[PDB]
Amino acid sequence: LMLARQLPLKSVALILAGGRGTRLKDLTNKRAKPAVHFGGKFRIIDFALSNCINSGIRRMGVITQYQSHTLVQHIQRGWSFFNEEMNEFVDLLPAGTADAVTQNLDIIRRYKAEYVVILAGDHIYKQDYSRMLIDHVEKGARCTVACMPVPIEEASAFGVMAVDENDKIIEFVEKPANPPSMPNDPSKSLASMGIYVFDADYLYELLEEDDRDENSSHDFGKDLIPKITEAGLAYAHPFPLSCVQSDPDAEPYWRDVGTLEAYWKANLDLASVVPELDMYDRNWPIRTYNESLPPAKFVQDRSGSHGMTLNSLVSGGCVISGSVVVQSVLFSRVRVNSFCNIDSAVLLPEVWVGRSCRLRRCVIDRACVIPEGMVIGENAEEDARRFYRSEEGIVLVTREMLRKLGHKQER
Amino acid sequence: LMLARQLPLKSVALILAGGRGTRLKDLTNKRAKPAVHFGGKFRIIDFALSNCINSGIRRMGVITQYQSHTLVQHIQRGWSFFNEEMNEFVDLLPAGTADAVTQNLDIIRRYKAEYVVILAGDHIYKQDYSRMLIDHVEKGARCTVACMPVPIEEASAFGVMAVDENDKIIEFVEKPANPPSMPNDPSKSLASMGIYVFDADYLYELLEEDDRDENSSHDFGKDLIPKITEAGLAYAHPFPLSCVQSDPDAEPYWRDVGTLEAYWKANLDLASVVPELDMYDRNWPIRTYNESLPPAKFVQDRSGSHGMTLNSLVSGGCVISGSVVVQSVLFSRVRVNSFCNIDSAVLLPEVWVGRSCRLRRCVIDRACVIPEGMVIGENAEEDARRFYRSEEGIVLVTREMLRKLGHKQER
Amino acid sequence: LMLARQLPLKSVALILAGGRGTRLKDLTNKRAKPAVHFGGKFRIIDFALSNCINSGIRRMGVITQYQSHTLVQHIQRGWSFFNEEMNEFVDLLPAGTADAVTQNLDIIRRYKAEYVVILAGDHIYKQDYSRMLIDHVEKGARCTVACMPVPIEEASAFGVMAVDENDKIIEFVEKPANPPSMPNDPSKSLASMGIYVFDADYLYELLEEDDRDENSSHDFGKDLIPKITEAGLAYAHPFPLSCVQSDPDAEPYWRDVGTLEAYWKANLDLASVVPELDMYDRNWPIRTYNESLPPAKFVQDRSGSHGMTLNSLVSGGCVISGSVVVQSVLFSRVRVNSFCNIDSAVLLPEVWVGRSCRLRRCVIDRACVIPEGMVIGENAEEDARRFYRSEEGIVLVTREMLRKLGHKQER
Amino acid sequence: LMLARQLPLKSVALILAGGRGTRLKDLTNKRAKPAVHFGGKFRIIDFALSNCINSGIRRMGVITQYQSHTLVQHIQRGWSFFNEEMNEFVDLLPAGTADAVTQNLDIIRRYKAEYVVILAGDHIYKQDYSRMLIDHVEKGARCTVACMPVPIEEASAFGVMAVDENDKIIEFVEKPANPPSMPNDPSKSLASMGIYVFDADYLYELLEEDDRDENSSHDFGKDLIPKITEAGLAYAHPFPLSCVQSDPDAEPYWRDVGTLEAYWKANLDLASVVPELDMYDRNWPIRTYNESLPPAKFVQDRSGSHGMTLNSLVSGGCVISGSVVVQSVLFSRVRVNSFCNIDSAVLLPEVWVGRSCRLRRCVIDRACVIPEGMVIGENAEEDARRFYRSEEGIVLVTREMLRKLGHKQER
Ligand SMILES: O=P(O)(O)OC[C@H]1O[C@](O)(COP(=O)(O)O)[C@@H](O)[C@@H]1O
Ligand SMILES: O=P(O)(O)OC[C@H]1O[C@](O)(COP(=O)(O)O)[C@@H](O)[C@@H]1O
Repeated sequence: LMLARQLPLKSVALILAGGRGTRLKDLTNKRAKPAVHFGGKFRIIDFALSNCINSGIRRMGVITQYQSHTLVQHIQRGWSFFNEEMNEFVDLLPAGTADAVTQNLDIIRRYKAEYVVILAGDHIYKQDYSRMLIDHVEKGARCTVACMPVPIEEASAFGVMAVDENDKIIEFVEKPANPPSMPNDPSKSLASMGIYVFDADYLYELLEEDDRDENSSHDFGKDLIPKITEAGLAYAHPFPLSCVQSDPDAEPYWRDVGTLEAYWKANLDLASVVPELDMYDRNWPIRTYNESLPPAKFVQDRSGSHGMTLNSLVSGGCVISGSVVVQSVLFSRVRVNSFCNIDSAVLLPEVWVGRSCRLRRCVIDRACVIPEGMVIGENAEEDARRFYRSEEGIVLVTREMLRKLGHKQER
Repeated sequence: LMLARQLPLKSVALILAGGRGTRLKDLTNKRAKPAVHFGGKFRIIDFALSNCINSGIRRMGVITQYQSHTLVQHIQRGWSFFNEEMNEFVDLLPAGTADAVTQNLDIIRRYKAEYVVILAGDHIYKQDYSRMLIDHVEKGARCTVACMPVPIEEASAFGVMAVDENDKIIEFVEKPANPPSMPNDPSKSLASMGIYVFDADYLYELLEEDDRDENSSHDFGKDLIPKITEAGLAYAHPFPLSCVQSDPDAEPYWRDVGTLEAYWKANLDLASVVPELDMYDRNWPIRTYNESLPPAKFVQDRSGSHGMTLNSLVSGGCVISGSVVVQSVLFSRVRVNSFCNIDSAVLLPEVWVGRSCRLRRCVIDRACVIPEGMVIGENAEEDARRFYRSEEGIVLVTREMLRKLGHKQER
Repeated sequence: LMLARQLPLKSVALILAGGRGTRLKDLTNKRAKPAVHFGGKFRIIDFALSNCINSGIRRMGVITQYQSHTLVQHIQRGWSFFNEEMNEFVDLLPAGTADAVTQNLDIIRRYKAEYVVILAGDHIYKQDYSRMLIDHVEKGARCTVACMPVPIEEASAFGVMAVDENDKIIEFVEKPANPPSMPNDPSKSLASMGIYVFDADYLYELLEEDDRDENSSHDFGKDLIPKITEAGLAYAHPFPLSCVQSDPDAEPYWRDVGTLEAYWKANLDLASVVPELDMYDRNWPIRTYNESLPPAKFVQDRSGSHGMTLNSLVSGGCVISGSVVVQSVLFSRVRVNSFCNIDSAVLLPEVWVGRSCRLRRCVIDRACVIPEGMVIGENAEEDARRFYRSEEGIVLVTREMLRKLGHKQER
Repeated sequence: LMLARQLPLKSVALILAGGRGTRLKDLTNKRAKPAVHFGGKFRIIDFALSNCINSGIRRMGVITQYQSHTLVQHIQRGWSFFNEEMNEFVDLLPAGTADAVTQNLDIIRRYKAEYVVILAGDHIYKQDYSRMLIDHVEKGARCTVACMPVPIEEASAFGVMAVDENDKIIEFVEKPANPPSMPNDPSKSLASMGIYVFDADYLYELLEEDDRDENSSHDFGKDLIPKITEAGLAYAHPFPLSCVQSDPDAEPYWRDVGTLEAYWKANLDLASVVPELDMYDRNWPIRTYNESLPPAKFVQDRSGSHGMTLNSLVSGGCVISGSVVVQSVLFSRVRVNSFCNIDSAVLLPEVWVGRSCRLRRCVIDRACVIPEGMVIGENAEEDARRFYRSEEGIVLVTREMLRKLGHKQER
């Protein structure tokens, strides 16, 4: 009795916003991945922060290895309603991942937390960490990992594990070439999610042992979790027990955005008729730096004609004139002149599309300025020559790609 | 030299948000007029507050006679980003109008301001008051009134004046039946705007003289301004000298929203191709309770068909499905199911329109829930019976009106 | 499991900050009692708000029936850390005590809380309401009252009750002339504390029944609690189960400041060697509007001599020169010139004491300006003539008394 | 007319809070110099920020070039009250001196500011920059430098200049070995203050051109100001025209805190009877992150004896018992047990002094824990052996020094 409320108070979160995502070729060149925009007005890291608040954890330690400017500006601007007088703060702790928490160890000790929540903030999900902690304490563990079945065809990109009846870790392997399958199913492999919970005093004792190691890669998956697994102190936490989902019949939603295609497919999943991820949830609202923007102004074309939309999102500040829109997502302050045709696109902020454009299966970067008459996504080899094109068919367009093409982005 | 900066630092604004917007019949029944929504995401009072900030005046005294909760929430949330050890504050001073500033006289003195800016916050405009204070000091005046020519056909609703070559007040009359016309034009009458500037020590001396008067109506226009005009200490300030207009060639924008038709016509003026009021202007921005809303989600109808829009605004949180929209303004969190036809409407927040509705020249009040099949604006006598209809043709729709009609509005 | 964390989120607090504080004769005439300053920089209402935060309840509804100006200022400055996404917000709901709640019923329905916490914010205490909600739900109750034993000699000022073995309410009487004593002790009477917890749907159903009552006093103690007691649905919650106290051996701290002597005695209780109330708690802190003040500047007198202090408090901004201080509490921006002798005093903010004063058992009101040579607390009849003096011996000094006396306070 | 109001709105500040602080050898090893505490609760950088607000510049760009966490935490907590819609914010732009402002050129342009104010935020002063901008535009300069006469015995640590009758720069030299004296006085040298004002367009071209130089040190003083001086476009701005000072007869206050002695002597200047720097100025106040702390609690010693103070400061949260204090400055949450004797010290926050200590001419670092019986400042050779001792006589004590001495600071 009186445990669920108490446990978040004694813990602190360590978002590992390292922004690698090397598959996002040029999208993360000038910004860490956690600060990638997603679903209108949000960043990715808000999904990690908002799950910390709504789960009760109001002490959060961001660890931006990249030392990025936009992430700092976002945390500073949006997540700046906290006062340390009440023991609620977002701490920016600039610097393998595991070593990165060792340099800021002397600060983390000053929090004097009993437990800690390691998070990878370059993911999209909803989870109630308090429900995870309860499962950590009831088992009397030292390390609680968030496990989730995934297809074996991509299990090589995560850490795979094998558990007993009591969710105790028996075997663990980090990024195997031939992932072991679950015993009751060959087509899937129980995978880690980059969400760990540690009892603090064990971690501090453990990291120093790793800091002195001359061979450790200083990574959680490759160095520490196998060591704890050898020690027999690690336990698992099936993610569906904690996944916040309106429909209990639906599957858990955890989207690794590691590549471009999944970024596009995940942003458009919002625009569909029945989204898998519900932002309208009022019991788990997601927060962000919400700048003041005028309403989404649709207008008539130069010819006085109307504009069509079909299964699309339109943020604040946008401006659209005529210009058939389909299956697309328009971020803030976008401008779309007349006679355009946009189909299954993702337009990041402050874009300015000219007249008579035609876009199909594209991802436009921030503040690009497409010229008049540009056509994208209809001829593969042409688009591959000008811009980057993935094997799936998706196209990416950044300021530099156009800059080299001779168009002007000064505006 | 160094004067324009020093002057706003010695002055404080007094917004008279009494909001006795009687001609707004039922729209202001449950809320003070300043807290009326206008333009998508804005109240009316922000126009008075934002002009005080952008003119440098960061001490503002809101004088909410009505003692509303919504206005106090708006000020508390949206406009309470201040630090008071730096002498910048929005202050709520609850209680004719002259007497409204006399009860809080003891509180006002403590600011120790040399000048004061009287404002009526139930109007819409943009003005740089530092440009007014400069014209106040250069003239060595004690009262500076903001004068603006207006059509004589409606000059009876304002205070009329007659000035000399030096903008000194010669004759003043408050709300005449036969307004005198300007000398150089019969069709117009130089009118007051409800914007006054007083040298502080004079005002305090003057109001006490009025408070002891057993016959004064305790109102600025009917009691004090005639007294100062008799004293020959009042001077005028033509509003074009201070009107912040993006397009210099255009005429100054001052909309008295006193009646319903002007509210509708002013909100739709935004939606036009070339708005008279530019809120996109970044050299004179306007603030508000910028709440967080998911993007404007357009979708397909039940039949999988598309949706059209034409010269319209769409706030955040809205949801539209098919449903042809024209010339309309949709405030936040509005839901519009399929087969609708909306034409020159103004839909305040949280409305829920059912299927197969048809709206024309209407104003929906907050959080109404229209039932399925409703038709508005096509038959005058029917709409006059069910709802309130103005002589111009405009229609007003309130929660109570439909409650009386029998459609349950609990949601 | 997992019910403790979700109990606060589903509830909302209703601070009844409308106390007349009639027993405090002139201290609270110009300010509502909750806004009375206490123990340095804090007000009284912060103890109610800070217990709501630290118990998890982040939705708070203030009610300000009488002299609602300073309180609004404080709430809008100190407690304007609004984050409407996650439904954590301090709300201002201006208008017997129940009557005040009913008028704002339609708003309270908009919070969609399962439970509600009624509080009297004109008291001083520390409590963890989540530990009350747990005791409310485990008993399966509908009304949970916070009970505390008190001396029978003053039990007439509170509501007395008599309970069975299971903390169920058997008998209840509001403010009796002859308080019934507890059965196991004649010298005490189990009393209410003005802290109630109601399951929301029961309250809304219940208040309308009371609103239609033509004879009810519209007060919680005299009308509703006897009704629920007759229904046999009220249960008690002994406060020691929830009192936050560093030393478990000490008694619970609940100070009704209802009279002047208790206000003085409570403020000086801080200054003692071992305070009964501990503000130095990292685990359970108390917030307030903390303006940037310079540090407490002690200096030399006109004669170059030193200043002594003994068991005293000194806020920020203060300035003490020489001037022996004892057992006293100095609020912010106090100024104390030389040759003074202060013994067991309570000096509210911005006081300016002149030279060669001598104060003993006094309470100075905000922003008074004592003249040179004034002597207080040494001759009873003289002090009774000039100022207000209580039967215990304490003296109160407001600006008005001095203004009448002839020492101007314009400074 | 209307110029001084309009000028700050078009300008932006660039705080160069990247100082290595080599001269403060141990104080700033773990923190940037701007984050050094000063005068109770303040940080040095607040003097530059508060001068930007109170001079009207509400766009400020901090440049935390290295070893900065504390600074980010201070800005993020205390100084983040972003408007962001009115165009007022505190940016953080992490990275010679000119390289720091070159790398963030892309971000800075985005402001579209006509003028810019280069500042060195590792100084203490009060200045109204709008008076500087007025003096900048009236002269038609492209670079305005803040000039101040200083003693020639230390002019070698600053940039020296020589001007004509119209404050135009004739000769300039950055950190000379033999400083030239002013013509009308040999004992002084007109020196730069690290406060520059540039017309924005000229600055970007100037910086871009500087970037390509393979021999420039990328510093303002050594590279750019000589180049502009050669061009004859640089003008001076005598600091007394802009120095904010209560007493006009006093000298201008600009304290370079470059060494430890000046840090001590400047903090103790506050504690004197008549401070040179006035924090008690309502018309020109200075902000800071002000955590809510309880009042300064003085108490009795173990023997029940009293405590003396003489020309001292005591912040909030402090606790003092007996323990004669003289000429000293006690920062927040200080603890001082009995029988202590403190004379002309500077105790940074969270210090814990044991019993029977004796301190003289010392500077204690944040969060030290002095042991019982320690004596400092009475035997020079002993203190030089244990801690750092300056040539002037001042002593610096930090945690690391104590840690090596065998004491334990784990508390
Ligand atoms: O006669 P006055 O000038 O109104 O003074 C009465 C006193 O009451 C107060 O308004 C009380 O203020 P607060 O309760 O808001 O602290 C003082 O500021 C004021 O000096
Ligand atoms: O880092 P050390 O050697 O443990 O010393 C610790 C102390 O120094 C500090 O880092 C000083 O930091 P600041 O200068 O940022 O206030 C404190 O955070 C801490 O209490």
